[PDB]
Order: sequence, then C-alpha cells, then structure tokens
Amino acid sequence: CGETCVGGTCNTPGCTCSWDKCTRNGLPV
Repeated sequence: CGETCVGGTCNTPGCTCSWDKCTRNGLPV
C-alpha cells in the first residue's frame, strides 16, 4: 500500500499500519 497512518489509520481496507505506514501481506504494498 505504501500508505501512512497517523497512529494507525489506513485508507485502503486490508492495509495494516506499522511504523506509521500501511503494509499488506507482510510488505509495503
């Protein structure tokens, strides 16, 4: 996803917030 999160908020559903960035499938998709 490559997104960013302000505490844990992600845009694309399925993207998990980690280190202020949303990853997917265990990688920054």
